[PDB]
Order: sequence, then C-alpha cells, then structure tokens
Amino acid sequence: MPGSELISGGWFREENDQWPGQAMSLRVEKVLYDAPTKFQHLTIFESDPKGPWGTVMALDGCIQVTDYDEFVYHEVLGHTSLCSHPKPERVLIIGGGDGGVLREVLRHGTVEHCDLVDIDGEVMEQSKQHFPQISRSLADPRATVRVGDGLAFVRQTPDNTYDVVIIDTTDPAGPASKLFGEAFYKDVLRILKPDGICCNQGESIWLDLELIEKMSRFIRETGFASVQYALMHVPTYPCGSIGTLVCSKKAGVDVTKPLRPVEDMPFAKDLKYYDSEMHKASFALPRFARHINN
Amino acid sequence: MPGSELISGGWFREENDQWPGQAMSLRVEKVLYDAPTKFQHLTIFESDPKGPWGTVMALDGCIQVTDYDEFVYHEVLGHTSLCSHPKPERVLIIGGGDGGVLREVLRHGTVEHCDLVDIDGEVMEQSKQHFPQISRSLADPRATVRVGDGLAFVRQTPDNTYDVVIIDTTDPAGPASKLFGEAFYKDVLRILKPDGICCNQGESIWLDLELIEKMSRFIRETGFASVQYALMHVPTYPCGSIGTLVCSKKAGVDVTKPLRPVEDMPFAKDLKYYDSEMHKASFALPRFARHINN
Ligand SMILES: C[S@@H](CCCN)C[C@H]1O[C@@H](n2cnc3c(N)ncnc32)[C@H](O)[C@@H]1O
Ligand SMILES: C[S@@H](CCCN)C[C@H]1O[C@@H](n2cnc3c(N)ncnc32)[C@H](O)[C@@H]1O
Ligand SMILES: C[C@H]1CC[C@H](N)CC1
Ligand SMILES: C[C@H]1CC[C@H](N)CC1
Repeated sequence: MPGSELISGGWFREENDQWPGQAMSLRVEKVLYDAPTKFQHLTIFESDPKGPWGTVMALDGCIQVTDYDEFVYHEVLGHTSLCSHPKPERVLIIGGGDGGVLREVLRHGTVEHCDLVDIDGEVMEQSKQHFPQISRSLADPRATVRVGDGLAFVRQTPDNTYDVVIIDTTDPAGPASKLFGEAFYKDVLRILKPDGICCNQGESIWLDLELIEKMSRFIRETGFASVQYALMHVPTYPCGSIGTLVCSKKAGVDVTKPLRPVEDMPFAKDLKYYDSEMHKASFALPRFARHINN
Repeated sequence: MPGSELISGGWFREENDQWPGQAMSLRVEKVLYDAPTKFQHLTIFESDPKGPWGTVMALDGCIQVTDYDEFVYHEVLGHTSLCSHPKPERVLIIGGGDGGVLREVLRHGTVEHCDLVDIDGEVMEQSKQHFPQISRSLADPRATVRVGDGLAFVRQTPDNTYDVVIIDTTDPAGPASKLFGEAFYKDVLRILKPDGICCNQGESIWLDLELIEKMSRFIRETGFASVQYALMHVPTYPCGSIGTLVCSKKAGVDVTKPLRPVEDMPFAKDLKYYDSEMHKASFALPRFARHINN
C-alpha cells in the first residue's frame, strides 16, 4: 500500500505492484494535502505549471483525477450508460466521491434523482476544496451523497430500485476489492429495474485483460443479458487508457449504438470527449482484446 | 538534449522539454547499448522482467519501441495507408530504420518494391541485434534500405515515383526537424503518383494539437486533396497514444473507410491490433480534437 513516499525529489511517481516495472511520473509544484483517511492514503498536489495537468489526486498511490483529462472518463461513464437506457430516471453511483460522473449524469433531463455512495467521506471533502469544477455536482438538488461501503449499500437496497447503476471505483487492491466480485454483480442485477443498465471501472486491456475476461464472463452468467467493453483514452491512468463494461439486464439491447443519442439533448456541444461517434468507436477493440466483445 | 543521465536509481525516466512536467518511467534490468550515434543518442535496455515491456529503445531520450506494444504503431501506419490505396506497388518509407513498418508493408501481395531511408545506420544495426522480430524485414529482397536524410532523398526523387510514402520519424527536436515542414510535404506530394497516399508520425492530440492543426492545414495547402488524423493506443508513447495524418493526393478518396479491407487478404489473422473495425474507429476523435478531421 503506497503512501507519501511516492513524492520524492520534486516528482510524483506512480509505482505500484499492480503494474510492476513502470510508473507514470508527474513533477510536483506544491503538495496541497497528503494524509491517511479512515480508508486510504489520499494525496493532492499541484503539478508543474509548465505542463497541462493542473491539480492531481491519488488514492493509495493511484492517480484518480487530473484537471486536464478528467472529462474523458466522467463523460464516457455518464453518457455511454445513460444514452443506452430508454428513460433513466433514478441512478445510483457507487464510489465517484469526486463528483465527476455525477456532474455528467445530472446533465440528463430525464434524471429525477441520483444517489451516490462512496466509502471515503474525505474524497468528497477534498474534492470540494481542490476540484471545484468536478465536485460542484455534489451540491445538486437532485443528488443524495452518502458515505458508506457500496457492497453494504446495494445489499440493503430493494429489488427493482434503479434504472442505471454506475460503479466508479478505485483499483481492486484496497477497499474496492469486493466490488470486482461476482456476488456484488449479482446484487447489482437484483437492484436494477427490468430495463436496467450497469457500467463500471473496467480496468486496462494492456495490464488486466485476464480480469476483464473473468468479469465479462461472470456478469453474463450472473444474469445480465449483454456485456460490452468500451475503451477510452485517459493519459493519466496506467498505459494511457481504461474501459468500462456496459451491461444490460434486458435482452435484445445493443449498447454499442446510442439508444438516445446525446446530439438530441441541449448539452451535447458542452462535452469535451463523448458524442455518438465516440460511443460507437469505443466498442471497437484491438484484435488481441476483441474476444471480450465477440 | 537528453542522454545517459535519463537512467538513474535503476529506472529510465523519459523526461523531455517536448512534454514538460511528465515522464513515463521504466525499471531497467540490463543496459544493452547507450552511446551517441553520428546523429542522436541511442539507448537500448532490457526492462523489468516482472513487467511485460521486454527490450526498450530510446533516441535522444524518447522511447521509440518496446517488445510489448510495437505492433500497434507499425500495423496502423503500414495497413491504414496501404488498405486506402487501390493497388500499392511501390512504397517509400522515410525513417523506420527499426524495420517495423517495413515488416507490415511487406505482408501486402501487391507491393513489388519498398525503399526505406533512415538517417541513422546505427539504429538499423542495433535493431537487427536487439529487435530481430521488428527488423527481420530489412533483409527482404523486396526492400532497398538506404542510410541518408529523408529530406534530401525526396528532393532527389523524380515526380510520380511512389504509390505510398510513409513518414515514420522521431519527434521534431533532432534530425527529423524539417520533416515536419511544409517544404518537405510539397516534395512528398510531387513524388507521389496521381493516386498516391502518404501518412506520417503525426504526434499527440494531448500535447501537440496545435502542431497537428498547422500540419493538417499546410498539407491541404500544398495540394493534398484530403488529410485525416487516425488516433491509436500506444502505452509507451507520451500520454499513451499517437496519431498519423493519412493524406490523399487524388480528390474523392475516403481514407477513413478501408478501400481494400484487410479481411480479404491472407495475413489479416496474423495482426494483433489492426482490422477494418479498428481502422474506421481510429478516425473518430474526441470532441476537443475533432475539428482536425471535420
Ligand atoms: C475517486 S473515484 C475514481 C476517480 C474518477 N472518478 C474512486 C472511488 O471509489 C471509492 N471506493 C472504493 N471502495 C469503495 C467501496 N467499497 N464503496 C464505495 N466506494 C468505494 C473510493 O473511495 C474512491 O473515491
Ligand atoms: C525508430 S523509427 C520510430 C520508431 C517506430 N518505428 C524513427 C526514425 O526516424 C529516423 N529519422 C530521423 N530523422 C530522419 C531524417 N532526417 N531522415 C530519415 N530518417 C530520419 C531516426 O533515425 C529513427 O530511426
Ligand atoms: C478510476 C480508476 C482510477 C485508478 C486507475 N488505476 C484506474 C481507474
Ligand atoms: C514514432 C515516434 C517515436 C517518439 C514518440 N514521442 C512519438 C512516436
């Protein structure tokens, strides 16, 4: 479990045994906050003003968000799931304490309410202080923001409660561990309504392709009718990309083409990454990973 | 600018003023070569065998190739350009002294001859010694390999010589400098046959978007009828991606949909990244960059 010692000689170095032998490094202008939380080690620094990255957040030594590229993952998770759903009115976010996916969910006019549950209340608090453009969602009249374990939350929730569940979690080492398990997905399937859509933080085709194969297999077997992995460019996640498994409870749904294209909604031109062309492209995978989606 | 000092404390750190404030880092197991060439600083190392990267080559401190992900860029440049041409028989490769694009170009049955011209004979020599799976192509009877400057080579070539020109260069700092220039593209246009295609090493949408905008405009200005940027995933290039400008001399050519799909050719199944679905997907650009193609 990495902590403060990743910042050394003016650089943050993302050394981790979850990706042995490589580390993304960012020069540190100023550390804004660095402390153990009740659950994780949280570090926030201002990176070199000569580069574009701005403020950076890491949890247990893993880069979470930067000012410069945070729009990609937030938009892809928010809009790829909601544009796959016929009328998403009630949405649950597990994790996502920075507010980024919530910001994108609330651009949707169909959404009446979004619950957000993150185990670590300090992520919400520091995101409010140091990433106001990411966390201003947390104060929305349509949001509830709860501190708690996501596994316990879904287990306490009634059948058929949500239209969309978005699992925006840290990596499997640390308190997100069980959120990558089959028993959790089974409960996710149960709290979804019949036309339910679920997407997650689905890890890397370069480093975690075997995990991605495992998850897509067991999520289909637990009872989701379809699962398709969407690939996105994020320079500051390990190896420059991350994906999301986009899962439909209802059979005969094609999540790879937008059901409700964002281009018909008034906020499409505000987005910096996602549009319907990017939605469709994100499901095309390099030949070596294409078996995930075939 | 950078040399041997990029290896320190068991690690290679890709620090460079072309991407200020950031660096990919790789643990070094054994240094295999590290010395100035006639033109540039060449570093070759075996990376951590606990990680997946294998052998790594850097020029002037910029990572050029690793065993693990070299297939992406070489497949994309070789096949996106050739599959856009009705019958590519003569091909020129500028740069490319590692052999990788050449390996891909020679899979095509239509190719009768390929000239490859790279300024650095030592790159070719070290590629044969440390990267035999990349450099096997250099001895092919269908290739003529030259050590020389690409600028002078194209200036000395007759009009209408080549079906395809591929410009596989290092970054603009160092001997590739003028290969990013409008004078060079004028000559490239002149040496293409009337249905000629050109593609290049087109840099990063995250770090070099203004350069990509300028190049795209001047290449159209010099008389290419169209220019489209294809985006690809390469973990070990800065920000984890790179692109290629795919340029048609003839009007009426849509390079973004394959003219000669690879799936109809006998080697398609041998590829590890590229296929027609990936080709089409490569031209969908995040909103913030999409003005390049639209
Ligand atoms: C910051 S968010 C990812 C950054 C891009 N939005 C990842 C969050 O997952 C939370 N997380 C990790 N484990 C859990 C559990 N078990 N429950 C809820 N939230 C969790 C963790 O506190 C981070 O804030
Ligand atoms: C290694 S190759 C890129 C690695 C992915 N194939 C880049 C080559 O560009 C050559 N290069 C740089 N400048 C020139 C000029 N001016 N002419 C030809 N080749 C050049 C340089 O020697 C590298 O071998
Ligand atoms: C959102 C989550 C942050 C941690 C990364 N390693 C993977 C993606
Ligand atoms: C091929 C070329 C090598 C150096 C990188 N910065 C860009 C891509």
